[PDB]
Amino acid sequence: VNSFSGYLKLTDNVYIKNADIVEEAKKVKPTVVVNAANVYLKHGGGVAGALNKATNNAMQVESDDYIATNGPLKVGGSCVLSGHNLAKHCLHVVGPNVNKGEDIQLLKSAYENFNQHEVLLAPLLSAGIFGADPIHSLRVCVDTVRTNVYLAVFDKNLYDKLVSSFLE
Ligand SMILES: CCNC(=O)Nc1cccc2c1[nH]c1ncnc(NN3C(=O)CCC3(C)C)c12
Repeated sequence: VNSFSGYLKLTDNVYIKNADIVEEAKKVKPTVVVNAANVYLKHGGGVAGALNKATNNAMQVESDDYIATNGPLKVGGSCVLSGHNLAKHCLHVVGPNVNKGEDIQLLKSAYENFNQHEVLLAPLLSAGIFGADPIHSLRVCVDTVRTNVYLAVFDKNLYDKLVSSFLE
């Protein structure tokens, strides 16, 4: 029921909290939780592994059936699947993996998917093993997303770096 609490407002429509997205989803009951997916929807580590584990692997089973129909997602693309016990829906979004030579401009396309949903609980995209600059990723989010986004950033050092970038 979108019961967000304890977020710091960064812009008109972007909020941030130093929190685990899994625990946030369980307490907030969001309409949409965003997954930092790969193109095969193989949820083996990071946010993706944690979300899948919290669904007792139901997310992975569903993801495999979607991929059977779709083939791989495109970088910058997404799909809407069930949110299982975490949310009404999970929006699986593929940001570019710059560590693997993919183009950082597809981070714009990745965040543009958020505009198809009124309110989202989301992680930072193209971070972790994807290797993009995290301050840049937050800037792309702020400049691209116009619906309401609640960013959960679990790593304290990264959270602090991000919030510093909005200091007046
Ligand atoms: C109940 C058990 N919960 C868990 O294992 N959760 C869990 C595991 C691993 C990773 C995350 C996580 N939860 C998160 N929430 C938000 N961002 C996350 N990852 N990131 C950061 O922290 C900075 C940027 C990015 C790399 C995306 C994670």
